[PDB]
Amino acid sequence: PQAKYRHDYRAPDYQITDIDLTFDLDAQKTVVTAVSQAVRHGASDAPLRLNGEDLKLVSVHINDEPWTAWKEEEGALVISNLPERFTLKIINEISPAANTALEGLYQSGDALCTQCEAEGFRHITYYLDRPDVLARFTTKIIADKIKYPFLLSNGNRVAQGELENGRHWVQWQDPFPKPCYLFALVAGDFDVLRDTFTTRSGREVALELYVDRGNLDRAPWAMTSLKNSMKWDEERFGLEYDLDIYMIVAVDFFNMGAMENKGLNIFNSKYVLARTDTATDKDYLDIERVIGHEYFHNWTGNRVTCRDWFQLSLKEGLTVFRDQEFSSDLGSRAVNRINNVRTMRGLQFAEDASPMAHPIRPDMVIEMNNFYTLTVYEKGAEVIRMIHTLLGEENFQKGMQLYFERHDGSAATCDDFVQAMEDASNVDLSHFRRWYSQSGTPIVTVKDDYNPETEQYTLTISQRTPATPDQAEKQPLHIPFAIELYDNEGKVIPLQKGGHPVNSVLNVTQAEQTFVFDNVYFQPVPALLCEFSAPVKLEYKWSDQQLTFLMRHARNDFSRWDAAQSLLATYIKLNVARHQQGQPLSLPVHVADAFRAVLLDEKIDPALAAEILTLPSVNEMAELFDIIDPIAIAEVREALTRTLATELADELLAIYNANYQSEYRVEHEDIAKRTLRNACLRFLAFGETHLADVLVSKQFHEANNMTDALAALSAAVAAQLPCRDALMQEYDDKWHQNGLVMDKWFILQATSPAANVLETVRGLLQHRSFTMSNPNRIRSLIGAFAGSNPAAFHAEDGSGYLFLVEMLTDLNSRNPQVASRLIEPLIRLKRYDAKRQEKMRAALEQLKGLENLSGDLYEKITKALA
Ligand SMILES: [Zn+2]
Repeated sequence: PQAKYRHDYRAPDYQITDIDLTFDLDAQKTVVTAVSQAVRHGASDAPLRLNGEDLKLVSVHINDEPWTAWKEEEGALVISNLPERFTLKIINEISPAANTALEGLYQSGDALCTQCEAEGFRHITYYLDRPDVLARFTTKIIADKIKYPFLLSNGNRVAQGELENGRHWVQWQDPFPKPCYLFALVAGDFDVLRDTFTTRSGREVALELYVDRGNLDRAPWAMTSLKNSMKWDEERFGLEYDLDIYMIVAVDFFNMGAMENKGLNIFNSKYVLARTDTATDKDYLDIERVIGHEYFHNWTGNRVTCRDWFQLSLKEGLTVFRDQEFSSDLGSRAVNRINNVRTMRGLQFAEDASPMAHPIRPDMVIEMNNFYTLTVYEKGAEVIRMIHTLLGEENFQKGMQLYFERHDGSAATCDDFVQAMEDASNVDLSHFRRWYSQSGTPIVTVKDDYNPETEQYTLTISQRTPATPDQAEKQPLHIPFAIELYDNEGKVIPLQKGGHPVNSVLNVTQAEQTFVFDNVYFQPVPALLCEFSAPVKLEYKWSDQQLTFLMRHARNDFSRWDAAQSLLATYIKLNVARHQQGQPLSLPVHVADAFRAVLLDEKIDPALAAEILTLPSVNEMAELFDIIDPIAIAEVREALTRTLATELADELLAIYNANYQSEYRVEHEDIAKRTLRNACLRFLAFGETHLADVLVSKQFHEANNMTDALAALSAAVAAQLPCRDALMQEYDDKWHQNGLVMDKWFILQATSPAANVLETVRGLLQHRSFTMSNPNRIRSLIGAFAGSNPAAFHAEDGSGYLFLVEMLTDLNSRNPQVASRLIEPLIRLKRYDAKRQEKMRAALEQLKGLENLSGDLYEKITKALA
């Protein structure tokens, strides 16, 4: 498999302006007829090079003339000696039932559906499968009426008819030119939830949610979220929907989360289906964010698309930023920001420290499906957020407006977007652009000095990004570094110098820089990198008392949580080192007291309290360490939970009881109290056994919603309580028929602290609710084990690696994209001790030698073994 390079971009020799597709649909043999209107832009002697994968070519015509000047080569059909303008007609066959990779046209249960991003359309017909080729699509679908009563594609129905032998057809037209990655087709039998949204300017939009028969009871929340998204994009960004119908189809077999196909989104059912007894608060909020995300792509992705796949973050960074803003505006901004920072620090930083490290705009790609990443998405959003920080909302929106004005109806680049922001705002972003081209996490080091003679406070700030495997050269970035200074009373000290106010967002642009503030009347306690103003590691020599002061006094809820994280970090590091020396947990009294104060503070938002009382995950803890000891980390996490459970037992029970809610509402105040109640339950599960066992089993049995039932079940597993096996069995017996609900149980099994966890996981490969054919099941059992139980995955006998090798040997052939998701924990080998590295290296070498090794895995394995 050959690497492709951003610097090699060249405008296409041919454009296609219009494509008329006909599908004669059948699960075993689908016949595709594609009539494209082409225009040569390149040299008159250039051939037309069409991409295609696993196609049975039937015929090639040019202006209805059977063509003789063509040849098929690996991944391509090369057509020679063409006119400047012509009609290309390709007929080919494909087999949806054989498509286990779930890219192109495939089968999901009894339905047929597509996934075309990034390069799936070439698995359907021979085409210019590159996103800078935009064409107007018409799509005719012919199928068995009984099997496929609904035949959907992008846009509007323009024709329909019936045929002999029980077949029928529907033709769709989408007036907006699009790259083929936004093509979609769905055929099947569905229940349909129908609603309307009327745009601000009065366009009535038909909303249609297609779900498997029997699932209508689980559709209203997704529909509500769609309308919420539509309204918010109008209010916040001034953007309205641009078509007459909006369709969403929920499918059970889907590699990603969801897909923004123009006017016909296709969603993993996980991000659509919810009812109070099947879905948790987190599920509801995830459905809201993913529904919003795909909706927001209508402008940031569809109306303006990507020139090439190296520009993926142009749509993903910006659309993730949009989904975060949507969630934050509608819900708790603090909780959203906290959660997104947990993801950055605990998951994205790990990626940026790995062999797969890449800039948010990659320079080199072998398999583009490998670049739908935490970096491109979440760090992408952090980069957009930094622009927002530097410009402010008003200028940021002017930049959005200029971006659309310039680029609506076209395929654009990351650089185009930055230019629009720069031009609209008059803020210089030339240095800022380096964020697009440099990988790795910057480390920002802060030293301070207070001079009582001059009443001046000085911050000496330095930055460096360690080299990464992809980049030997690193340079200083333009880092927006937000600060606040607090006096002894917790009042904010005005920032000023030389008689003029100074903006609280400092421009840290050099390797080392000095910032001086005057009229600092009292030695300040600083809050640094406020609201995580840049995606960086902060090094500052905090005292415990500075941190607890901030937990008490910081103006932004995020700063209070972040201070708690810095406080915990010190003692997590302390206790991991202790664990390695065979010593038990040590925690100063004043640290437990800080958390007691959070529990007993009447004024604190329950949403914030819940997050402060949620310990960093084992993945967040791992990133505190150069060399990861996953067993020490897991055992310290448990020990810390137990210590706090004991020290805070009375306060935890008081707050647990006080936050009881007899009514279940998916409303933000209710969610906050429930999140706090369940955060308390976590610790209580680790209290005196009988007490804990009664409390947990009672909650599981009395729960009137899945959030509370799952919190109890999770606690029983985490604390290995007596009731665990009974509750797990009850859940299986009640829910085995429901894959999405069973995913929660597979995750619990996979992440169990039980000594026999791997044995149980292996056994579950035969479970009635498990199947290797379904990405969700695979990720919930195998993915969760390898990625979310690093203590068990990294068992010293190497049994975890061997298990993953077995699974990947299957998935490499079945579904390379899911295989590539699942190999990620193995490619982190250099973060581990030498004994583990050698076993992980051995595992990787076994995979490297697989017959028919997918490009997806080849790319990761080669980087990991380098
Ligand atoms: Zn997206």
